[PDB]
Amino acid sequence: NLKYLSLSNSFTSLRTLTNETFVSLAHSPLHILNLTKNKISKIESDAFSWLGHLEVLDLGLNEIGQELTGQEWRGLENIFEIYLSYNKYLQLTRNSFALVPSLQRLMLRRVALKNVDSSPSPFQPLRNLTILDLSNNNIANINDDMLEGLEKLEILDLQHNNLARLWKHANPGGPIYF
RNA sequence: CCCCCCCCCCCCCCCCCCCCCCCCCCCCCCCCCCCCCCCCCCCCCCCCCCCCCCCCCCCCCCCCCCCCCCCCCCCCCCCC
Ligand SMILES: *[C@@H]1O[C@H](CO)[C@@H](O[C@@H]2O[C@H](CO)[C@@H](O)[C@H](O)[C@H]2NC(C)=O)[C@H](O)[C@H]1NC(C)=O
Ligand SMILES: *[C@@H]1O[C@H](CO)[C@@H](O)[C@H](O)[C@H]1NC(C)=O
Ligand SMILES: *[C@@H]1O[C@H](CO)[C@@H](O)[C@H](O)[C@H]1NC(C)=O
Repeated sequence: NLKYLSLSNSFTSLRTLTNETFVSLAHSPLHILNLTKNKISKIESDAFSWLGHLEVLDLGLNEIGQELTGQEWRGLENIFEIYLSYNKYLQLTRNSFALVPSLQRLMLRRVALKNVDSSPSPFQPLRNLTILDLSNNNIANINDDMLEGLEKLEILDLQHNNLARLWKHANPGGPIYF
């Protein structure tokens, strides 16, 4: 009957989240999982495949430095919020969030975001996305179709980045209308 | 039919340097909040001790009065 589980700063050595870490939570109807401040460094594929009813996943304030292949979110069929702010570095790809179309909140502040300007936008499948946070990442380049199709977006945080060149009339190809 | 040598222009890539722009970290100063300790001022409280004042109680002392008992002395009258 477990619906809420907080594991914030509960461990000394939890560096890698393999596909066997949460197998003991398979039969729990877990909705909220908090994993902040655990010095987590790597998330493997199918790490959260055992949490099918999960709605909130908080992974901020860790040392996660990797490239999000998108397989880390397999099995998250009811997820609504993913918190990833204040990690080492996150590199996005075409299918980083292709397995979680039900996502509504995505926080990516202070993660030193890389490759957010992919030709197919990493945020394209997120049709229900409402809140997106990309602040304090020193992002310099954004394509005009980064947020295409996100008709439900309501909050967009882009402060403390470097987007000045994109809005200059002398920028090659003209200003970026994102 | 075939090589080599010059000229301009257009490039590509790797380094160096200089620019704005931004991020992170740190330093200096200031401000705010919280915590701890300490000082100063004023109004008080309780307890103890000392002193003073009022009132009261008990005991005692001094003086006086009353009653009882005891003793001495004065008048007067009878009995044998
Ligand atoms: C996960 O747990 C952490 C730590 O308990 C929560 O972080 C706190 O969040 C509140 C509200 O945002 C802040 O006021 C506190 O300062 C935070 N504490 C720390 C140490 O950062 C976090 O909110 C939890 N996440 C979820 C989704 O519940
Ligand atoms: C976890 O991944 C390993 C490596 O791919 C695999 O051998 C193993 O069967 C997986 N565990 C489960 C429970 O699927
Ligand atoms: C997005 O939200 C709408 C409205 O609640 C819903 O119909 C749709 O199923 C959602 N999409 C996903 C993938 O959950």
